[PDB]
Amino acid sequence: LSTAILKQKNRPNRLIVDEAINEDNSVVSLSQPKMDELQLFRGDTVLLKGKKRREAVCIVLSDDTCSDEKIRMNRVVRNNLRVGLGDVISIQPCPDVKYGKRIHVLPIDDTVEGITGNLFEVYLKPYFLEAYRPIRKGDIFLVRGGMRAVEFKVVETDPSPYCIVAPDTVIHCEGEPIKREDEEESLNEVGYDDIGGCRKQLAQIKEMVELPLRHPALFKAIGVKPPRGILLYGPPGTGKTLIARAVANETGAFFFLINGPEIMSKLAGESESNLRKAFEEAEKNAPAIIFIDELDAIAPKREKTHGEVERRIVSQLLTLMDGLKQRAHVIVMAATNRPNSIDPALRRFGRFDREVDIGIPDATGRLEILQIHTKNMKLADDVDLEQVANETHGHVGADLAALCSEAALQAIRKKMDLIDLEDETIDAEVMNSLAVTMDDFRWALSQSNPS
Amino acid sequence: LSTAILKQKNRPNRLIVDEAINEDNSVVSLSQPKMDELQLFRGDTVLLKGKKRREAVCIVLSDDTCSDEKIRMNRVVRNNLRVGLGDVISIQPCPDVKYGKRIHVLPIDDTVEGITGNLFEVYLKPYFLEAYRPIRKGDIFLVRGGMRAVEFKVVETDPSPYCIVAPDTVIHCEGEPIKREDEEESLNEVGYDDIGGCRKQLAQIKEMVELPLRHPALFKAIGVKPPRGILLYGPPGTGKTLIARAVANETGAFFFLINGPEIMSKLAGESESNLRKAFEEAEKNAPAIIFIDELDAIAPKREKTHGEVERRIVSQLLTLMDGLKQRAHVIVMAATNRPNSIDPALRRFGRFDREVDIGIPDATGRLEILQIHTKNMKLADDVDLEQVANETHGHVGADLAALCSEAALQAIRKKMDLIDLEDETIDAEVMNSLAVTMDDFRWALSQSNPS
Ligand SMILES: Nc1ncnc2c1ncn2[C@@H]1O[C@H](COP(=O)(O)OP(=O)(O)OP(O)(O)=S)[C@@H](O)[C@H]1O
Ligand SMILES: Nc1ncnc2c1ncn2[C@@H]1O[C@H](COP(=O)(O)OP(=O)(O)OP(O)(O)=S)[C@@H](O)[C@H]1O
Ligand SMILES: [Mg+2]
Repeated sequence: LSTAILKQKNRPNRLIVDEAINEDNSVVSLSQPKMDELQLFRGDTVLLKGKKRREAVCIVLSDDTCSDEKIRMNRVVRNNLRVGLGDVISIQPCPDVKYGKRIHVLPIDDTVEGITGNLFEVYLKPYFLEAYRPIRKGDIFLVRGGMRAVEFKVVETDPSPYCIVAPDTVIHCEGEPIKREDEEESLNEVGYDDIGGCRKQLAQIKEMVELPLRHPALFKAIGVKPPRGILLYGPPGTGKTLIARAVANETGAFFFLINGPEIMSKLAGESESNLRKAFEEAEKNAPAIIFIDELDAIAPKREKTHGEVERRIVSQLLTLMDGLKQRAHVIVMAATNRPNSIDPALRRFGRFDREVDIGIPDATGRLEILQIHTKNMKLADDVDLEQVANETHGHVGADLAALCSEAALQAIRKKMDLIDLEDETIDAEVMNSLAVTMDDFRWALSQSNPS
Repeated sequence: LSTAILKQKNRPNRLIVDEAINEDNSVVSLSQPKMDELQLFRGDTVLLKGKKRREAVCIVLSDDTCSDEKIRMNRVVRNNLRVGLGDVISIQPCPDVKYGKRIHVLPIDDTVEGITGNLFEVYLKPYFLEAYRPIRKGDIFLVRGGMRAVEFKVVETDPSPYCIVAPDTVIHCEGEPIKREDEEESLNEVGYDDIGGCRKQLAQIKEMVELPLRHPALFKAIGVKPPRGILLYGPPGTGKTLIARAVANETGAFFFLINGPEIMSKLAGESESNLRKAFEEAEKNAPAIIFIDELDAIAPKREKTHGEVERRIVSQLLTLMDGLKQRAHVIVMAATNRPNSIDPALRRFGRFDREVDIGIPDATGRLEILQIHTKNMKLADDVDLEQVANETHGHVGADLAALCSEAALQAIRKKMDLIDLEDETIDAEVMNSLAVTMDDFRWALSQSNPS
């Protein structure tokens, strides 16, 4: 009823992802009635939108085994859009695309051990030649070259974000191999799907932050000024920083992060300077979000704080907050676990005058969190997460994450005699048999702890 | 059950050390069935791993008087491996060894008083000539030269850590004699065998620190992020610093020590600089451990601390803790005797979110501690350490060490009339007759003190 903003809404161009029959990295398939509905001719360059602000440029073709409201794409495209089979995606016409001038690609390290020969000659040239491939900056793509398959990242493009790779396009693969861990920590990146039992609050954040920045016209038309300071509060480990990361990755707005301790660690004056630089940067760049994490570190009650520099910072912040005129289109978000220790001046009208309580999860919420945490864990049949959700009365997300870590450590302990600390590598069979059992969770539960 | 990680496990190449029949420094002996089991031909160069990350390179020969699961090696090899008879060692094939280019050896000072003549001509040349000896950097080896025996240290090698000494190999013995006290303070170096009544906890430290650094694949395969901040706590004198020294000497990881007071002793800003330098160094160097000893010195509750530089340091630390991304492979360990005085921000998820309680030893633990302390003491038949363990209720390791020191002082007092404070040297007979009696311990016990 209030939650209405979160609802997906059906559109002509909003389609479900199905497995591809055409296994090319550049190709997406649609049913013929759907192509006509969207005025898409065969072989047109299209823009697809996935989760966490991710995009891919593809060339569209007609398929008959494909349903009307479905789209077919391989793993490579699904990866780039950070989507799995069943997720909804946007499809957009894209006749804007320039022919590429210069691109910069690099291989992923672990998929490149043994023989250089020539990476461009063996792999990239046969992949691109006369194919007129659309590629986007940040794409990870797989190429076979007789022997095996190498993954490459698009690091740079000379036409702004995306281009067509013509014979003209100079293909550079100069630098060091891109580290596996870099790109896995890039897949790691937090989205709204990684945040559990916070539906009501996520809806509030989209209302107060996302809505007025993407559609200022609504608030201006109705005759209402958008609130400009939103403060997330709640007990330690409920998900504030996690939401911070999610927003950063999920928004159309330019995002600027400030960590409380990161500011207070700096020299006298050089801290006030970074604060100004943050606000000046946000004002300069588009509709923007400034996230002040751990606000109580920078803005405690001016009455009860010893240092002159510490008092000067609170004053610096207040001045910045009021320094933004309406037409700046900058919203300031902040998170704390002790809201009662922040200077009341900052919680006045026009400053942080809106509050979102990220509280303790209910039984239902805990279940969401356990499902979110265990999505990469190997679990057994007998593991009942609903059971674990109910037995965790005082637990917040951080306690549940830790519980999952200790359940997993127990399963490692059960496999100990087949493992030793001294050998270089762990046995292959032992690695595959690793499942976290219900019994492990009951051991984790017996050890667990509140607040 | 939980202690499973500490268990040693039987392997084909894990052998018990027996006394050698072949008394050459370069030679180890095995039974003929065991050499076939490990595909080791006669006279192959082998790598031996001992305690405290110690290694020796030997040439392997077949022995018949030797049992299947035993290895024969002299005192020189046992010293270099820091093992006594009955300890288990690894044996590894080693066909990698290059011929040496340049080696640097130096004599141990107290074994070299009177006549230089020439050390290479009299000692080293006849020891190495046509022998093709494997040697490792850091090896201490004894050589006889007609008259007497001189100990030498391998200070440097031109092929990286170990090489074969061929006729080509230039043998330098240039510098000052290596000091006895330095090499005895090197044997002094603390390992896991020097820490008593702490089995459960050592298992915890190996789980949380050693296992994720040596085997990150396990945690990544199971789908779990390894905890990155471990805090040792407990009353004064329980063995925290002792464990820190043990870990430093025992791990495969690069180790960096930070002492609380050592940091706070520095000029404003130059202390923050050293904290950064420690993290940048640890990030630069392999899998790494950073040990912040006496944490409560640098990180007290920001709420109750007077100086601006003191507040700025806690902020500097928090930022660094969060500054490590998952893929850094750096665990931070810390020790304190007042855990409740640390800023709670530091003890949150992602920071020092794991705790190891080094508490008061039980009766069994005290006995372990007494056995570890008195391993170099001269004791009498009537000394019952089990009796002493039982009468020491409130005692921690530091109290027990102190008790041992006072017991020994009492035995010195018993010998006083045959000693005087004025004479240059103490009589030789008086030195040998020194034994610490049970009576001395009962005097020590009479004087003892809790907490
Ligand atoms: N509601 C939640 N949904 C999913 N995961 C969560 C949630 N809350 C906590 N977690 C997990 O716990 C971890 C720590 O939570 P944080 O986001 O750091 O909590 P926090 O609210 O920022 O705590 P403070 O106030 O900084 S002590 C996250 O990385 C998540 O893995
Ligand atoms: N568990 C133990 N096993 C063997 N010796 C110990 C043990 N605990 C203490 N000792 C001895 O007592 C000495 C002092 O112990 P420390 O390791 O300094 O204690 P600590 O826990 O670091 O105390 P704080 O908190 O720094 S006052 C050590 O050098 C050991 O000789
Ligand atoms: Mg947080």
